[PDB]
Formats: sequence, structure tokens, C-alpha cells
Amino acid sequence: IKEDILKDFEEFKGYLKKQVNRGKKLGLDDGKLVKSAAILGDYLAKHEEPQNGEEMLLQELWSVADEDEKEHLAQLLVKLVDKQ
Amino acid sequence: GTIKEDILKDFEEFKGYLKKQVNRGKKLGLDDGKLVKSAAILGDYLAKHEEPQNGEEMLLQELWSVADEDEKEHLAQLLVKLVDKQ
Repeated sequence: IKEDILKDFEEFKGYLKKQVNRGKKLGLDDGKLVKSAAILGDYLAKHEEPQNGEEMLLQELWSVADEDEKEHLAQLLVKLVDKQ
Repeated sequence: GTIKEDILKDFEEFKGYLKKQVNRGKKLGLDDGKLVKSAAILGDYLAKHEEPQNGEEMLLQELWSVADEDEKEHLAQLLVKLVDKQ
């Protein structure tokens, strides 16, 4: 797998992991437990300009997903971030 | 506007490649008097574990690798909706 492809993915995954940590820490600051899926879901709801194919695909998938599909996609994305 | 033209084009090509998978898949089934679902075809496609050629494919394969049986069926369904968009 080309080096450029991998690098874009690792950067993408690192960005999402930082999003989750920041969200969980802020929650902790307010005495609350915040779920990873909720944080990632809020990130996708922001519609940030896609910078790579990963973000472009996620935003397109999000745009055709119903409410239940959105929750499941966010949950699946958490497992991707968390490993995998 | 904000999305760089190349990121869009790459997605358009990616989407076209999936649409290619589906059409051919449906064509093969039709010739055998069978109706094949797009989600089944895209699922078989992801099951091949083809080497990713772009960010779109890389994300899809990584998602597929952590998905349980239900999540795989649902992601394939969502991908069909993405392919048949606009």
C-alpha cells in the first residue's frame, strides 16, 4: 500500500483520536461521561471541508444516512479509531 | 466551492468504480435469470480486500475490518445509497 495513502489515513485517524480525547476531557471537566460516538457524530455534523478521500467519503456517507444509520456509522467509526 | 476539485474528481471516479461493480454484477445475474442486490455485490467487492488506491478505499477497508456481520450489511446498504446519489 503506497506510502502516501497510509500517511493520509494515519493523519486522519490521529485527528479523530484527538477529537475524541478532547471531547472526553472536556466532559470530564464538567463532571460528565461523554461517549466517543457522540463526539464523532458531532464532528461529522459540522460538515468540515474534506481534505482527503477519507473525509470526503465520510461526509458523503453521512449525507445519505438516516438517523439510525448515522448512529451506527459513528459507532463503527469509533471502533476504527480505537484499533483496528 | 471549498472542496478542492481534485478531491471531488477522485470521489467521482471512486463512485463510478462502485457503480461499475454493481452494473456488471447485476448484468451477470440477469443473464442467469436472477436478480442480484446492489448491497450483495458491494459486499462481495469489499470482501475481496483489494489494495486501496485512494483515501475512499482505505477508509472503506478499515471500516470493513472492524465491522460485525450486521454492520457489514448496513454499511453495504449505505454505500448503495451513496452510489445512487444525485
